[PDB]
Amino acid sequence: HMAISHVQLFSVPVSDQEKAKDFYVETVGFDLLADQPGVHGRWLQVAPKGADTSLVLVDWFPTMPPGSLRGLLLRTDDVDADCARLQERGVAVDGPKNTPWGRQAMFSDPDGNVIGLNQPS
Amino acid sequence: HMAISHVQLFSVPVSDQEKAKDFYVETVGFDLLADQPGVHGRWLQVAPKGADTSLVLVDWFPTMPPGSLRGLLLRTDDVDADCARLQERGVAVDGPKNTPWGRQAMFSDPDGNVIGLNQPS
Repeated sequence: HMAISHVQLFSVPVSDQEKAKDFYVETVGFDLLADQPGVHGRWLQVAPKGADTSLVLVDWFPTMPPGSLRGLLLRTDDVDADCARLQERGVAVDGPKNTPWGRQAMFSDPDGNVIGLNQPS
Repeated sequence: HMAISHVQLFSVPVSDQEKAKDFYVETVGFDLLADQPGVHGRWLQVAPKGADTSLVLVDWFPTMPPGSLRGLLLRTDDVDADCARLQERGVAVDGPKNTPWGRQAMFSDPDGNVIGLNQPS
């Protein structure tokens, strides 16, 4: 067996990092973990409070154009209340809709990366 | 206050999903969580055993070409031993080397998605 425990972090491709920061922190409600110089650009790291795996809002990977990410699903304890909050904050939400694997909704960040919410049954 | 607890999963763009399955499960040592029909194709989901955030090995997002992912970092409790294991298993590993964010190494999957390992100080 390998000694890998979990995904530490993964990257979300953005253009304007200030607008992305404000979106993930203020609109989606993540904590800001880091905002500091990095090797390839400004290192801007956000995550839900208490979560093991965080997100880095990057602009330096040519193979990941801004807004190109799909298939990111966030677990929530209250999808209905979260979608109403997002709507109040000016976010267009698709759903929620019931599925076989939980009640789910979708929305986009400022660059067009698509984020899902899932509350399991 | 948003009710989001954590990232449930995120997506890694691959071409040959059977080859990707074998790489992530056999070579990298992830657990196979699910392998079943999904809404958009074969749903193939893997994770480090016991981890909250999992990976889906997808082929259905045009904006995520196979092998395009970068900036994915796995936390490990023994980066040196994991690098030696990957080398034994026929994988090229760059590192491990000490860094300011921890002792890190990099390797790629069959499509060229770039995966990091990090053992924090």
